[PDB]
Amino acid sequence: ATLVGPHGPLASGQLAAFHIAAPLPVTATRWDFGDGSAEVDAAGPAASHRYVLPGRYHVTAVLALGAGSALLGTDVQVEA
Repeated sequence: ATLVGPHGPLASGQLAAFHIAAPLPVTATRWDFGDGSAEVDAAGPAASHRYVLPGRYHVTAVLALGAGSALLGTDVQVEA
């Protein structure tokens, strides 16, 4: 799936907003922030990252269509 992670500046304590693109009919996805919130039960092909510490972060996602899925893996760099 495509890693669409739209957001403005990512300073310590920012809410980035992500979204995956591939399994058109997405009703649920599972991201992985790792910023305190590891597993991420998001709806459809969309979610958002809540970064609160100044440093770097790693992102991943699992698409769930019921009979199909997708693997996501983005990167993040939050400052302060």
